[PDB]
This record gives sequence, C-alpha cells and structure tokens, in this order.
Amino acid sequence: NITEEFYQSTCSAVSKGYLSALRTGWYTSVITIELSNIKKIKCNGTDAKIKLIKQELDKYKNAVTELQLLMQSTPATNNSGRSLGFLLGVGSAIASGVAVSKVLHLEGEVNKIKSALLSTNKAVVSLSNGVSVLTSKVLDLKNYIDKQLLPIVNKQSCSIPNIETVIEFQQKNNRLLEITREFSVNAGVTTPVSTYMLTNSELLSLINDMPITNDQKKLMSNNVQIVRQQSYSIMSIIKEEVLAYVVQLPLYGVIDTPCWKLHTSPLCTTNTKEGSNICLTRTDRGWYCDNAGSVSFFPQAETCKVQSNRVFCDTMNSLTLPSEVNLCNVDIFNPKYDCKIMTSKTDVSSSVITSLGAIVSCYGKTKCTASNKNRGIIKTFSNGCDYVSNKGVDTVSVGNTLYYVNKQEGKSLYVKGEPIINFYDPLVFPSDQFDASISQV
Amino acid sequence: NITEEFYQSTCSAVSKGYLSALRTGWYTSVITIELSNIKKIKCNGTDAKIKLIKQELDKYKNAVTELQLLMQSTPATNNSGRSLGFLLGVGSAIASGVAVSKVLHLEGEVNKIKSALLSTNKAVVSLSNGVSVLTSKVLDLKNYIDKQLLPIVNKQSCSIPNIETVIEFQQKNNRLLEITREFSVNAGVTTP
Amino acid sequence: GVDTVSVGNTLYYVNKQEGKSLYVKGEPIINFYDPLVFPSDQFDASISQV
Amino acid sequence: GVDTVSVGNTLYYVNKQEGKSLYVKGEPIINFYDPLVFPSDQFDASISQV
Amino acid sequence: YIDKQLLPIVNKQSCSIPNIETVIEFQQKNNRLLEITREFSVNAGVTTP
Ligand SMILES: [Cl-]
Ligand SMILES: [Cl-]
Ligand SMILES: [Cl-]
Ligand SMILES: [Cl-]
Repeated sequence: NITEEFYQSTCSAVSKGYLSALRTGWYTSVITIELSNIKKIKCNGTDAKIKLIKQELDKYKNAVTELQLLMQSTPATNNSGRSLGFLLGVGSAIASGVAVSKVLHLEGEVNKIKSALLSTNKAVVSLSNGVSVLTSKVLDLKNYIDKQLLPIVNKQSCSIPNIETVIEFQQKNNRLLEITREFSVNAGVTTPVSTYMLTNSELLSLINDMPITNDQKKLMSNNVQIVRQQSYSIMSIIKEEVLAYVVQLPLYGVIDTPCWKLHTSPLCTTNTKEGSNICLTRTDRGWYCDNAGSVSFFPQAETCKVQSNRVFCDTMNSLTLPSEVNLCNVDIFNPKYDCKIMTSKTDVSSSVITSLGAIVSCYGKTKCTASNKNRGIIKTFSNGCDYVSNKGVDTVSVGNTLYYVNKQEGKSLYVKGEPIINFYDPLVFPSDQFDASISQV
Repeated sequence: NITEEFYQSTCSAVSKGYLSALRTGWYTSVITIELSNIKKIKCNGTDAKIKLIKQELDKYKNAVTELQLLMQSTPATNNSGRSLGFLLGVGSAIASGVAVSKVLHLEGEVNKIKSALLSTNKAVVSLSNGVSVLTSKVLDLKNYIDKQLLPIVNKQSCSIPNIETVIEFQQKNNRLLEITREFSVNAGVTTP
Repeated sequence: GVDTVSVGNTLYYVNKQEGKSLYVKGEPIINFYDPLVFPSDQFDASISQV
Repeated sequence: GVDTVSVGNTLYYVNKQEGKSLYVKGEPIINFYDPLVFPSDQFDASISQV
Repeated sequence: YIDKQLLPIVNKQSCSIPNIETVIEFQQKNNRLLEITREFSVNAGVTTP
C-alpha cells in the first residue's frame, strides 16, 4: 500500500510502500537460427509460383549477406542541475554480452554449439574460455528450405510448388528479414528485445530454464515487458549454416526491499519586492531502495520503471549511499548526513506531480490552483511551497500549465513545519551554490 | 512572415513572426477491437490451407495471451547549463489516460461500452465515475472469425477454405499482431 | 547569400528559410565590467545577481 | 585478468578488448591544495580559475 | 509422367503437396487410358471403327 508524506519545511515529498526489483547482473544466452547455405537457384522455369519462391529466396540471401556485413563489426552502444545524475559512474552495458559474442568467433565454437542443438532445441554449452551458456534454436530455415524447397531450387526441373508453400515460406522467412531489419538500423545491438528477436513463448521458456530462484522466475514472467526493456540483443556471428546472436537478460539480485520516491521543488522566501528573495532546493530527488545495509539511489527518472507497487531499477545508474541519507527527509539539519541542496535567487513558479498528490511552488504573480473535474477550483495556493493530495483533486494549474494528478489510491500526510529558507539571513546567503549541501552553505 | 533581429550587445538573436499551437490539455478516447473468443480448433484435417489458417489463428491466440499479460500491469512512462530546463516542473504525462484506463477495469464498464458499439462503430459512453468519452470500434475480428472461419474451426469437418480467405485473414489479423507488437516493447504505452 | 558557416573544424549549413534579418548594432555589454572584480563562477545567475 | 568491478551495490562488467594498459604513478593533485582556502563551489572551472 | 511428376506424392509418407495445375494435368493425361479401357470393356476387347 502506497503512502506519501509532504514536508512543508523543505518543500519535498516522499512516497513509501514500494517493493524493489533491481537489475544487479546479467545473464547471457545464445540464440540460434539454422540457415540453409544456398547459392544457385537452378531453374529456368518462368512459372509465377516459382518466381515468387525465387523472389523470397532472394530476400533470404540478401539478409544473410547483410548480416555477414554486420558480423564484421564490433558491437557497441552508448548507455539536469536539479538532479544528481552527474555524480554517477560510467558503465559498459553490453560488455558481458560482447565478451560472449567474441568467444563465438573462435573456430570450433560455432560447430560446438551446432552439435549441442542437433537433437534438441535447447542445451547448455561449455565455451572454450570456460563459460557455460543456455543455447537455443528458435528457427530452422535450413530444414524447411532443404525439405520443402530443394527440388524447386537444386534442379532444372523444378517441379512447381503448391501455392500454400509459397505462402508458408514467406511466413517463415519473414522473421529472419525482421531480425536483420532491426540489427541493420541499430548497428547490431537492439534494446528492448523484440518478439521477432525472442517471442513471448521463447522468453518465458528461457526464463523457466534459467537456473535462477523461483521468485526471480515468477518476477520475470509476470513482467516480461519490463524484462524486454532491460535486455539487449547482440548480433554475433553468421557462419557455417547458423546465425547466432547473444541475448543479454537482466539478473535481479535484489527483490522486495522497501523503496521510496523523493520529490523536490524550489523553496523561496516570499517578499513583495521582486528580486529580494532567496531560494533553496533539495537536489537529491529520485528513487531510493534499501540494498545490502546501504541505500541504492537513482537520480534519473529513466532508470526506474514502476509496475503497480514494484520498482524496476538498474544499479548501473545508481549511487550507493549510507542509510542515513533518509534523515534528510526527517531532519535536513541532522549531524549524520550532509543533505544536498542548491541555492538561487530565481523564484519561478512550478509544480511537481507526486505519486499521491502535487507539490506547488507558487511565487510572484503566478495563478496557482487545484481543481476537481465536477466542482472546478477548490484551492487557491498562496505564495510559497504548498501541497495537495490526489484525493478529491484531478488537476493542478500553475500559470499557463495544467497538470493532471495521478489517481493512484493511497493516503497522504501533510507534515507542517517552518520553511527552512526563513532561517537564513539574506544579507550573507550564498545564492550561487549550484551544487551544494547544508554544511557547505 | 518570419523576421529576425541580432543584438550585438548581448550576442543573441530573436526570430519573430510565428503562430502558436500549444497543447494545454488532453482528450481521451477509447479504441476497441472486437475479438473472437476461441480456444479449440477442432480439426484433424491436414490440408495445407487449413494448416495456414491454424497457424494464423495461433498467432491470434498468442497475441491475445500476450495482451492479457500486459493488461496485468499499470501503464507508466518517463516524460544542459546553457538552458533553463532545470527550472521546469515535473508532470505526469499519461495521468489522464491512465485514470480513464482504470475505470475500464471496473466490472460492467466493459459490457457498457460493448452495448454502445453494438449497432454503430462510433459512440459516446457515460462511465461509472461520471465521465463521457468517445468510443470507437476500428476492427471486428470477432465478426470475421465467426462468419468466415467457424466451419473450419468449430467442426471436425472442416470444409477446406478458399485460398483467398487464407490471404484475407492474414491481412485482417496483421493489425492485431502489430498493435500487440508495439505495446509489448513499450510496456503498454506508445508514442507517437 | 550565405549557405554555410565554418567555425574551426565544424561546418554548419544555414537554414534557407525566406525572411528579413536586422543587425542591431551595439556595444558588447561584456565591455562594461571590470575583470578585476568580475565573478566568473556564476553558473546560473542574472544581471542583478552579478 | 579482471572481468568485473564492484563499487558499493553496483557491479560493472569491464570491456574485454585486447590491449596494454600503463599505470602512471603520481601524487594526487588534490593533496596540493589547502582546504582552508579551497573553493569547492566551482561547478564549471579550470586550473587557473581555481 | 507418374514417375517424374507424381512419385514424391505417392512413394513417400511426405508427400509434398502438388500444385493444382498438376492435378489438372494428370487427369488430362490419364483420361485417354480410361476411355480406351472404356471402349474395350463394352466391346469385348475388339472395337471398330
Ligand atoms: Cl497450387
Ligand atoms: Cl498532464
Ligand atoms: Cl549541417
Ligand atoms: Cl555491466
């Protein structure tokens, strides 16, 4: 159950009650498509059905050629001031998948995988470097072409195939064309992993066969759409009648730990004289999750995805902070943690839509209200930082900007308190601390 | 007519003459596709045209199953120093649409919409919360499957369909597959 | 009359939209400040704050 | 010889690109500054500006 | 004709489904055999004209 508290003293709000799903590691599987090595199409027969097969077989060959050009390259990808995102480190997202992909280029490795998938479509292979991976065969075009399409290709006659075969081949070949299509506009690396790359059935099956915890299996299976978004597909090799690409799946080593979202907004004095005011803003906004005795902090919004009451985050875009970082919500002047803030003289009106309400920073001549769809305006905000819950409120207006509030169910608590900006003498207040803290000020 | 002035004193330039089109609010409509509830495909006939229909009908079922898994989740999305972007507030882009979506989960609301779109493909429905929305039916696979594909599915015979029907069904079903495709890689929320 | 502009190793194509430009001459305001007391560490500031 | 690096709760995989690294030893330059007069609010600065 | 055009659909469990034009063509070629047999069977093996 989601709850929320607004702190009038620091113009901020915390949303509690969430459960964690943090990607901590990676699992790499090798997906294969068995290809038919065919060059020639020996047939002088000008039959329309033969022509259609020839045309489809031509797309097949171009895809293979196109993929071979992609294989020649080494896979790579590249993954505000009121946020602490600049403090983050820089990881290499597909470094694990690429490491596996490089092994696949070694001679014998390809033939090793093909041997394992000879009788079955699912196997575990020991790679020459000494790493085991789940290998899977999702499509056998080699079988279909050699079994259904050989007499119309390998011979001058060329017994004209039925129309249903022409349709069927286009259906089966289509997946190869789409995979090639995605890789070719993404330089061999795609994310999220599409259903062309890995169908819902294949992914669910892969998850079940992943030797992970039953909780992780359940978690990933109920949130496949999120798993896809946190996954990469890496074109590896197309060699000796087999296309292979590495699918890099998220590993959730942290599950069901409490998470909370911190919302922040500018806190300024409200003197009538324009420009005689000083401002203060908490800069530690973002997602927080308890994690191994510390706290994983995610400054950027893109990093975390919320499903009902569970938060999916990526640890690569996080900081590991002392748990005392939470003290900034209760006592920003606490002696255990130096709470991060920024100062300014620019008192501009704005609103932050929270999980269960809205924070309004209203300054100057700005019209700031909250409304119900039926009644209309039910609250007019005064200058300063204020808050309203989503219960009974549908929209909030700050100036010419109308915000819809989240209609998530849950209780809000208004924690009254003197705005801390009132504690500072404007005559000696440093209003040029773009990245600062309580003690630094 | 566009004009422009450069101010040498402050190293800046202003381009005038433009007309506004500002998004100030949101309008939410409910788009519907009538689906045929089919499980079984009773037919032992190994005819190639039957096989193609079966395969296409299998994609249809997987799409439905895939969408049902997506429905289980609550929709959400996340929408330099020389710019003042850091001064901006933080809205919730799909808060209005999601609010409508939640109403649709309430029992009776679904049947209420289906009743309005019974005779027409365009109607306005009063939702139980007290909000009216334009509702639209853009595809009726329920009609097509039950009218063109029932004898080849509901019975052991299974009178083999013409090749043109096999083509036609793939054409109509394709849209459902693509919609499902977009939702599945976008966690149920797409834009544009 | 201009199609491109080059600054260092960077070539910019200009927009070929039709319309009149006006060059408003004026003393660069940076010349009004004494460098000895000029605060050059105001990342987010204003005229009065400087 | 290294495959991963862990900082706090964050596990980074390292690039397995082949190539030689050189560790150039040297006194951390932060040790050269007196903290009593060190400007720690220079968001965009330089050696001489500090 | 049978051994060249119709063997895979007869000699094997698969049975790669033949095109519709072959179905038509075989009926055309086979027809003559059926008619010859037809004439002989109502004429006790001797026909004239
Ligand atoms: Cl045919
Ligand atoms: Cl909105
Ligand atoms: Cl350019
Ligand atoms: Cl990593």
